[PDB]
Amino acid sequence: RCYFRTSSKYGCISNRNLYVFGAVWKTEDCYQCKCKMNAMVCCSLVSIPKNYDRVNCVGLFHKKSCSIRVVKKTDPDISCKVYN
Repeated sequence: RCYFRTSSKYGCISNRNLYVFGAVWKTEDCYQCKCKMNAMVCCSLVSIPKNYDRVNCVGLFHKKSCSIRVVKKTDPDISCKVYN
């Protein structure tokens, strides 16, 4: 999901920081933001796995990839089938 905040004349001001128009960056909470002429747009990078066997599988969150990988509880090296 995405969030918006109107941009300034010189760029996107986000808490004491100024981002130039065209800047793209990832936040500490796994959002990707872009400073556009109209506003700053930040969208969540973490997709929530929708349909899987939550009895024998568990989602593993990886901070660097901003992802949830569904793996077997008995063997986290084996990924589980996830339906869209």
